[PDB]
Amino acid sequence: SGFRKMAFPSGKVEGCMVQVTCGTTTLNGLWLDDVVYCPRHVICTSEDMLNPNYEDLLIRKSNHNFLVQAGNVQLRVIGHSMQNCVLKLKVDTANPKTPKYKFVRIQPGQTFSVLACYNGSPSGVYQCAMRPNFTIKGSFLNGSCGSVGFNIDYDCVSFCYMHHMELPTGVHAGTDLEGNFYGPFVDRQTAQAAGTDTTITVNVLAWLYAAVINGDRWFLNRFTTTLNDFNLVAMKYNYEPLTQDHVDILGPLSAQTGIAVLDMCASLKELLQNGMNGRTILGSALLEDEFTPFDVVRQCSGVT
Amino acid sequence: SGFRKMAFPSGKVEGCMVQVTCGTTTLNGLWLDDVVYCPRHVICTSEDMLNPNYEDLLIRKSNHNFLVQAGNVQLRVIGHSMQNCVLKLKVDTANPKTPKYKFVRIQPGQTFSVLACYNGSPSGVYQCAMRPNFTIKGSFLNGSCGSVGFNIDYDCVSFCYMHHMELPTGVHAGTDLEGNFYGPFVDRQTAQAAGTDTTITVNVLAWLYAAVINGDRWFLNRFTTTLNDFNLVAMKYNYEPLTQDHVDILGPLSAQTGIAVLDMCASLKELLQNGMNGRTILGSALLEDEFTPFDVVRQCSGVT
Ligand SMILES: CC(=O)Nc1ccncc1NC(=O)[C@@H](C)c1cccc(Cl)c1
Ligand SMILES: CC(=O)Nc1ccncc1NC(=O)[C@@H](C)c1cccc(Cl)c1
Repeated sequence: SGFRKMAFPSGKVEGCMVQVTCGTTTLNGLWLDDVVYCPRHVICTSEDMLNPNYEDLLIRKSNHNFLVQAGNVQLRVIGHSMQNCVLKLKVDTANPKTPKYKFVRIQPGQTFSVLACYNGSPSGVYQCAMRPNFTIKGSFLNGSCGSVGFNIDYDCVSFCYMHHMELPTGVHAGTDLEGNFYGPFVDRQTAQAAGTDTTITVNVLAWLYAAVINGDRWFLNRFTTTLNDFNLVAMKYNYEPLTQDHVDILGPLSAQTGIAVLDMCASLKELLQNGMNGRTILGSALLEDEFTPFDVVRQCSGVT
Repeated sequence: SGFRKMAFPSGKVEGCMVQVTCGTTTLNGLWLDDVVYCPRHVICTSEDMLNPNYEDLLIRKSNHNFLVQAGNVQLRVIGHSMQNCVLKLKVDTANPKTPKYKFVRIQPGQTFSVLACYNGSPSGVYQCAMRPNFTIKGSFLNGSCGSVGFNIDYDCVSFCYMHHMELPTGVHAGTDLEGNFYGPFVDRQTAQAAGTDTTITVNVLAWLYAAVINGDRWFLNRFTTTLNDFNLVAMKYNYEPLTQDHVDILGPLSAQTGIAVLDMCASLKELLQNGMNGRTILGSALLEDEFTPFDVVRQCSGVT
C-alpha cells in the first residue's frame, strides 16, 4: 500500500547522456547507436536567440565545432544534420550502453519520467505529465536543455520529450525526439504564452480509484451522474470533458474496486463543487491529475 | 525554475539489485562486492512471522537453501550470517557493477530516494523522508522487501534504508544496512503502531525558501517572530521545535533570498494559524516537509 509520484528507474537513460558544446554553449545530448541528439539552439549565443536563422547559423558550423563528451571520453563527430528543432550528430562509435529504444510522440494527459541533466551528468529524476496546453511543469535550470523524458516497457525505453525552453511563466516547453515541439512553441527568445491549462479528468479519476484501493474512502458518496451532467461541472472547473474512451480506460480500476465510473464521477463532481473541507486524499490537499489509469494499475500491481 | 519531488538517478543502485529466494519466500537483495544483503524474514513462511525465532529458523538453513539471482544468472552462495535484522549472503563473485558506497544511518527528517523492486527487478524510484516517528510513507507491495533507500554524493551511494515491513496503518518500516530498524519496530507480524508523527519544521521552511526562489511569494508578510514565540505555535500544530542548528542550516537559503529565518518563521506561523485560504505554494495545497535545506539548495543549483 501507499501511493507516490513514482518515476521509472533511470539507469538505461543515464547511460545515454552526453555533454554537447558548440562555441560557448554547453547543453545535454542523448547518445543512441552512433547518433547524438540535442536541441539545435546549442549553435546559438544568447544574442542569436532573439531571432535565430538556424539554417544560416548551422552553415557556419562544421563537425569539429561540435564537442561531444561521454563522461571523460571525447566522441569523434563525423556528421551533423538538423531535423526540425534537434541536431543529430553522427559519431564514429555506437553507444555500448544503448538500450532497446523507440521515439514516441506522446498525447497531452500522458505521463513520463524526466532525467534532469547538467553538462551531460544526471542530477535527478521526476514524474511529469504533458499538460493539455502542451507544456510540462518540470524543474529545470540553465544547462538542463537536452534532458529527456521517457517511459519504459520492460526493457524498451520510449523517448518522448527533449527539454528546450523555459517560458517566462516558469513552465517548460520542448520537443519529441524528431525535433517537433509539443504545442505552438518556437525555439526563440520571444514572448510565448502557454494557453489555458485544463485538469486531466481521466487522471484525477484514476487517482481517486488509487485512493480507494489504498484506503482513502471519505469522498465516496451515495450519488451517481451521467457523462453529460458530469461534463457540465467539468467545463465550469476547467476539467477536460470525459468521453466513453476515458470510461473504457477506467474499466480495470472500476472492476478492481467495484465502483462504477459514473459513481466515481459523482464523487469528483461533489469534490469540485464543495472542495476537500480541509481533508486530504493520498496525502494531497488538491485533486492530483498527473497519474494516468495505466500508472495507477502499474503502481498498484508492481510492474517491473 | 520549477520545484519537484526529485529522486537521485537510480542506475548505480539498479546494478546492485538481485532476487533472493529461500524456500517459498522471494524478496530483493542488495549485491555489493561479494555480499548480498536482504531482510532476514526471507527465511520465514507467513506462519513463522507470527512469533519468529530467527536464530532457530536460520539453523535449519544452509548456503544452498539461499537462491540468489542477478537478472538471469545464479550466484553461488558460500556463506551466510545474520546481522541484526538482515542476512548477509557471501557469494563467490564480486558485483562488477558495485558503485563506490557507504552504509549510513540517517536521522529523522532527512530525505532519501527509494528504488522499489520486485523479484530483483526495479519498478520505480521516488523521494521519501524518514518521518520523526521513524516510519516512511512509501509505496510498497508484497515482494518489495529488500528495496533500498539511498543518497548520492557525486559518485558515492550512501545506502540508508532497506524495506522490511508495512504496518496495518499503511506506513512503512525498515532498517539501516546493518539490520537495525529505524524506530521501535520488530520484524514480527504483530500489532505495532507508529507513534505521533510531527511535521519537519526546518524542511517546511526550506520549501518556503524554494517557493520564494521560484516565484511564489504571496505568503510573505510584514511580520517577524522569535524562536520561542514560533515554537509555541509549532507545538500547537504538531511541528518539530525549531532550534538554532535549524536556523544555521537555513542560512544559505536566507542569504540567497535576503529573507531572515525568523521572518520566514512568521510567514509559517500565519500559514499555520490561517491556512492557505484556497491558495497553493509550489503546486501544493499543504505545507510540504519532505525537502531538506540541502535538497532545496541542490535542486535550485543543479548539483549532478
Ligand atoms: C536561464 C535559464 O535558467 N534557462 C532555462 C531554464 C530552464 N529550461 C531551459 C532554459 N533555457 C531557455 O529557456 C533558453 C536558453 C531559451 C530561450 C529561448 C528559446 C529557447 Cl529554445 C531556449
Ligand atoms: C502483503 C503485503 O503487501 N506486504 C507488504 C507490503 C509492503 N511492504 C512490506 C510488506 N510485507 C510485510 O509487511 C510482511 C511480510 C511482514 C510482516 C511482519 C513483519 C515483517 Cl518484517 C514483514
